[PDB]
Amino acid sequence: MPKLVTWMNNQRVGELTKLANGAHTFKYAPEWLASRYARPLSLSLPLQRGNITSDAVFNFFDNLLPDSPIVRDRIVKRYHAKSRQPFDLLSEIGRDSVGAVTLIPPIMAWEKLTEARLEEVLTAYKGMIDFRISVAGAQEKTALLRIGNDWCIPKGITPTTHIIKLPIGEIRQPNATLDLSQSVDNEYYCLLLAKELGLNVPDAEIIKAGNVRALAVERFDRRWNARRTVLLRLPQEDMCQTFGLPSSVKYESDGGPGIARIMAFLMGSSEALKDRYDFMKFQVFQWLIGATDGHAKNFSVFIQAGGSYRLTPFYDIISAFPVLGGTGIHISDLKLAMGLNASKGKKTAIDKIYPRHFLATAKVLRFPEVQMHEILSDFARMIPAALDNVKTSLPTDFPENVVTAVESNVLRLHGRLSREY
Ligand SMILES: Nc1ncnc2[nH]cnc12
Repeated sequence: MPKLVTWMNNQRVGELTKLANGAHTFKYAPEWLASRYARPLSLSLPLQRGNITSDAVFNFFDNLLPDSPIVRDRIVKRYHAKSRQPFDLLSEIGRDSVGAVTLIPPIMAWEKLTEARLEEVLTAYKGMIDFRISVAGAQEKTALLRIGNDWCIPKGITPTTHIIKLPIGEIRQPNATLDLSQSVDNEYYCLLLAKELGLNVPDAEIIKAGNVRALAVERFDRRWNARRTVLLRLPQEDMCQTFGLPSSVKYESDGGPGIARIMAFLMGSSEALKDRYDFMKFQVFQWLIGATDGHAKNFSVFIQAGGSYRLTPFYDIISAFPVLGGTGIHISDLKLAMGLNASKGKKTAIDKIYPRHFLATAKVLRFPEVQMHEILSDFARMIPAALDNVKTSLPTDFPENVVTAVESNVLRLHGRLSREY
């Protein structure tokens, strides 16, 4: 299989190919391995000489594309590719993927979009199909460059600064109707509550183009230089990749990594203490806001010079509370993607989970009890105000049902905190 030079911003990293036998390989650029400021494209693909044939090569690149066959078919369609295989895919849109793995078979420009043209691109992304927000597996992610107060499409190899998500819509199941038509407002809101609570998350703005409302989340794998002259891409990978696992096992119930393996893995981070504290805090947070899709691919690390790594901010944060009620799901069905320790097993029922459960997990993970307590205690006295602040800071066209669905359910859980801290 032909080549596609792998680039990290403006540096040649290596080359990728494939074989007709069904195998895949990658090779590092000798001058890359010779630089003192070199670093592996993936922790699962250690810096080395000679092509790499391990499955980690395919998995890494295969984790760069949506794990949904439905979604891939669309891409393979509007782009015409041999098949759904990574290469054919990345050989078309690998110019602005996740991280800094720019692929290509002289720039610094873009193209502003009219409000009419903006609504044109967004609409380009959008029957009858263990609850998970991404069950429809029919949500195509896109990106756009934001210059000032305008939305533009990067021109050339120019990077994007925002990840764009359109409404998931209502999912029709045989015995249930999942109302995720307000997933944009959901995440927007959830990202504000997370920030207000001191969590490391990106900022997000709701795009208004025509009658379609979308979510624009700043990419933390990008960064403007001091003179706003160049927009740099930053190396990054998710837990599946770093562990050399396929996206098919991102969930723990499917054999994927849980809280234990990641916490242990973070002990080798350049910010071990901080990263373990933050990760653990996000678990309590997910529980509080009813975030059920905290799978392995929902956590990533920044690859730094020398092969050192550290936790990246948290992302794709969506509450399941808004989907509660009527013909939808019920609290009793809300389960964390990564279970906690139980008296004689695991706890995943957000409804049957209390402070004691998090404290029990910390102890076994060797996470300072005094820290777990501080996390529980900190939410106990900040949640009440946090909610109101977020609210009194929301637009006027923001749906009450969403805030009510989240706030109430949040205060309902937060009660178990105050009555202990
Ligand atoms: N905001 C973000 N920044 C970088 N990578 C992302 N992946 C998903 N959301 C992201």
